[PDB]
Amino acid sequence: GVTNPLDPEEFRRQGHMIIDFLADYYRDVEKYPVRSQVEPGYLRKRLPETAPYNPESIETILQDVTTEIIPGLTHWQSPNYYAYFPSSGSVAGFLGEMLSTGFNVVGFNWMSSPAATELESVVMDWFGKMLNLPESFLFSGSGGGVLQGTSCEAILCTLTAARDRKLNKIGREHIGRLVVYGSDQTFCALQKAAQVAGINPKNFRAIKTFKENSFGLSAATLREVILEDIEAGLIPLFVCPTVGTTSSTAVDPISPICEVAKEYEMWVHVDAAYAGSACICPEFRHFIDGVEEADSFSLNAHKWFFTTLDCCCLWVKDPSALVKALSTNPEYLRVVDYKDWQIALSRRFRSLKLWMVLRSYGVTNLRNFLRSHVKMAKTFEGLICMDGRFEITVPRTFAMVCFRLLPPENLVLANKLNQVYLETVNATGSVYMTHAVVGGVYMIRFAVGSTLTEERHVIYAWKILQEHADLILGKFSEADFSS
Amino acid sequence: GVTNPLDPEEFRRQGHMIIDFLADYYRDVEKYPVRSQVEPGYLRKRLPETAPYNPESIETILQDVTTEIIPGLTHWQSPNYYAYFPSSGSVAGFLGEMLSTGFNVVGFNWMSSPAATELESVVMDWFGKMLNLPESFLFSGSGGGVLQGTSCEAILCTLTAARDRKLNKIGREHIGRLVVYGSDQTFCALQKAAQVAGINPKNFRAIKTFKENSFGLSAATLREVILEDIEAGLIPLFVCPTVGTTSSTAVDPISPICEVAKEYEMWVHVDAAYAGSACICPEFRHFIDGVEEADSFSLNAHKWFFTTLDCCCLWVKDPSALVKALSTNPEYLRNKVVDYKDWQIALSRRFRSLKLWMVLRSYGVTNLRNFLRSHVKMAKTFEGLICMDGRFEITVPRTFAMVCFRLLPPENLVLANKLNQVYLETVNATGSVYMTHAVVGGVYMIRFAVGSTLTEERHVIYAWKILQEHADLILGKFSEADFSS
Ligand SMILES: N[C@@H](Cc1ccc(O)cc1)C(=O)O
Ligand SMILES: N[C@@H](Cc1ccc(O)cc1)C(=O)O
Repeated sequence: GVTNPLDPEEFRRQGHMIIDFLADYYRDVEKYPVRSQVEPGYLRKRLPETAPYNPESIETILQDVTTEIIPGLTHWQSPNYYAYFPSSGSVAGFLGEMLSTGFNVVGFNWMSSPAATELESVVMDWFGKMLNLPESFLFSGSGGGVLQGTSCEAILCTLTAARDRKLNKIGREHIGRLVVYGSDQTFCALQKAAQVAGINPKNFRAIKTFKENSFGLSAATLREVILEDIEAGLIPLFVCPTVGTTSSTAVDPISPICEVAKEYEMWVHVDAAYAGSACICPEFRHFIDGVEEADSFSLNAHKWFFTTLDCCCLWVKDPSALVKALSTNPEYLRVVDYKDWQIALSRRFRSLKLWMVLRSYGVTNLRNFLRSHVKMAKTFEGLICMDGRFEITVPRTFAMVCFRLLPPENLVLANKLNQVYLETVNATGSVYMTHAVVGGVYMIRFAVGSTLTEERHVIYAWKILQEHADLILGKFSEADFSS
Repeated sequence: GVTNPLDPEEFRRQGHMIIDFLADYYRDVEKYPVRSQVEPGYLRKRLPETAPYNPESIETILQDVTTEIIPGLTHWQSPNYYAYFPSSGSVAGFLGEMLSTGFNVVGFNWMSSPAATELESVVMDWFGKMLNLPESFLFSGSGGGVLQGTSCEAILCTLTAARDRKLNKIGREHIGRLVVYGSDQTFCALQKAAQVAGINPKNFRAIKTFKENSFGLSAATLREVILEDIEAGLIPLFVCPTVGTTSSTAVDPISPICEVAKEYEMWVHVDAAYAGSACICPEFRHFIDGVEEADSFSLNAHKWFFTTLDCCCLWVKDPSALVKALSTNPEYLRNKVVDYKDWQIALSRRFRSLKLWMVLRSYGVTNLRNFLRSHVKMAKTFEGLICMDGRFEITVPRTFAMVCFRLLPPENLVLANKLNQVYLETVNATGSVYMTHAVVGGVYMIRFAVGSTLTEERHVIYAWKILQEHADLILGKFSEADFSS
């Protein structure tokens, strides 16, 4: 008669069906154009206007996924995807999320699924020790780690925790004087968190950075601005040094910034969404030096640690600060109750993802995985240096190379050249790279990170970059880009 | 040599294993005690203290999943789970997340994956029309819909959009005078969202409700509280009526509340996290009557619509209000292709539209309506069995497939409350079933929320038998002195 929507046998049948469908995808992903080539509004035309009144077969659905959905995909998993930052996936991360989705438990509290809580605390100490974080950030010591969806939610949590920590001492009425600090290379995650958290929009600070420091935030520039804010009657609150900025993978010196922050009793959050995972390797651990003097530390494991979207790792020194701000139980009362550490009350069993990756691949292989990406970028950097028509614009730090083609006001012309050049490369569908404008210079970002990417794909990307370079420069006229 | 972590053939081999592992789980889930019986800290002792340097096999991990993880699970998907609101799943929903996790794209913007954005706008118009929402909430009309993770996240965005809308008019310095209104039955999503958004803690209102109104918020009482706040120099900002409260599944009258809210220029968010999905059935659509006069509306499709955790559906009349508060573009560019990150907190958006799309297609509106009807029928049957047993009592009117009841003794309330506390915990400890409680109007009452996808009528009858047998046991040896402490 009526089949249960969760029938075990029908679950097994369609389950194996989609597994093969996805294994075929990973096998054939190279045939698709990396950047989707559909036009805006294509999918509403091809789909009905209302939901069907009668059921449709999974076979019919999967066919529409092939003909209607896949064309509208920009293949983050394609081995020739070098845009933005890596959507790092793996087999282990996938299985952990399907076991999480199969169990389908709600981690509202410890009793709703004790394993959904304790396993998270264990793997966060695993991951933290691999990062060689101090004991002040671990359950082993006096700290604590929590898994969240994205970095912006994590930063929003530490921000409100820092906000409540100060306002509870000086009075809630001073919220309009709290100042959030960052560099002009910081992304929305900080400004967006400040907006949601009630910080006054005129009190967000994007401190200028200079080419002389590879656009890392200078603590000296930070102290000047803070003194300007204190003279204006403002209250310094929150500074977010970034290790591996989005634009050029810039690195803010954490230790000098913490020294400035403690003098003014400021919360320090280290934003390592992308590059943080590389600190598992001892030769990269120096990038988060000074994190021992910060209040929180966050990285997106889905950016460069194979878990698949999404899995943000937040380590804090004082979990009570989060609970004091995010819990809804009365203030006086304010086992681990993770729902008081983040925004989400209906937490997902996210620890299985990170638990599978750490066990399936182990520390030794995980270090070399990250090292292989950096080495492929270091090879791409070596190919650029050998072609006199190109230029490395900033120092490579983590597996991403920023470069630009050079022309044979001059900066304005060069920016237009690289914009047109890059767009013709992306329009082929063979590879995909995004750009950035740092210090007024238009530059191309090559972020090696996709799990399927091998050295042949990076060399293949270099050949296309050269062939289009031969194309635009061979017929170059500065009047074609002087508009 | 080392194999690529995303090798297609290894993905195929291990993927089929997990599917068989989960199918076996759904087949045998009844054998586990519903509420986990492990002690706190059991898992830190059974697992190593560091990560392994060398890889471990999927066969080794899966066995550890069986012996270490599953024992520490409270089986929301067990057919004998009637505790908190349902964790509604299905095959179609599971396959949606699997495809979403498989593709593993990031919906940062339209370009990052056009299908990840456009499919969301289409299915939200699908679900909205199923709910008979006015076109002001649809992309066909004036409004739009967005997919988020949880309702508290959706309520936070809706609240900040209401906050910025007001403060942009009168000034940012008045954030300390904005008041957020709810009932004593509203959930902490409203309170938690107020705290994060910068609302002063002393400006959160939990308006008292009464048994005379089944604990639904009275618009007359709301207006009284507003006048006191206005007379005290405060700004009313945001009222959040709830259809299907968490404790007694109470319902607030939307139409008279928006009438009060329109008088004082207040944002109205209709919170229907659990009961919202039931309104695709015409006989239940009356519960969200008056939503035409609210600003936003939210339900949890993972609570009662077979998507899987997580999937929150938020419709708004004015999406630009969300963009103005959540976008990071300068304020003069927000003041003018969908960009869904500007509708929520998360920038790195997940391909959540697949879940909802797979559920709507795989089952259809007709079968989806009947699915919810079967849960309500089973609950109403559970209600009938209780009325036929003179020892039990229905504490509040049942509205959406959840029944509230209590065991009666042969103040009396303190005794009856202690009886049901002992009665309930003795039943839950058996592991045969799991039901949570709530203290509404000073009365301790047991909650029977029928919602687990695998729950059939035989499980409901089985839970009634367990309740009757324990009722015979507790009352058979009853003494006032055993509960008067
Ligand atoms: N938000 C990132 C893009 C990104 C987000 C999430 C990812 O998993 C990967 C890449 C950026 O602007 O660069
Ligand atoms: N917040 C719910 C718990 C819950 C959350 C999500 C669900 O899908 C189900 C139940 C409660 O306290 O009752």
